[PDB]
Amino acid sequence: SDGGAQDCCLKYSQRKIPAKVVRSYRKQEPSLGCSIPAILFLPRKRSQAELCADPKELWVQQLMQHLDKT
Repeated sequence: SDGGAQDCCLKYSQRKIPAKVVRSYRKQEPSLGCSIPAILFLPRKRSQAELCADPKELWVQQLMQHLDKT
């Protein structure tokens, strides 16, 4: 949105983005923002911004474990 991202989760996973091509994720504060946390995908590529994904998906949940590992 013009000004930033006010609404929780800017985009949803229309494509499947593996933890191989992303380095880390970004957590969405679920207390002040929205009751459900969000997983932001920060890819190795920087052509796009942080893409939010639905973390209830198994693959996103799996990525969390790889991506948290630095």
